[PDB]
Amino acid sequence: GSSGSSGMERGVDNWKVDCKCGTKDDDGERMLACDGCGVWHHTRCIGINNADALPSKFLCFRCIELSGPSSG
Ligand SMILES: [Zn+2]
Ligand SMILES: [Zn+2]
Repeated sequence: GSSGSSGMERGVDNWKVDCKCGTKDDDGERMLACDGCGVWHHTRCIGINNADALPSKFLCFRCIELSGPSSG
């Protein structure tokens, strides 16, 4: 998967707004929180337009592996 170069708990309020583009706050394009973790993403980047409705649940790439019996 992708890798990280930097990051820290400081900047955007609770609502986690992150995307490949590089947005940290509501720019203007509709977004949706990942039912899995709870991160707002660009409904467009993910591949969705206002035209169609929103998916009951949307999981991110990080969740794909996050989801598990892993107690720790
Ligand atoms: Zn984006
Ligand atoms: Zn997620």
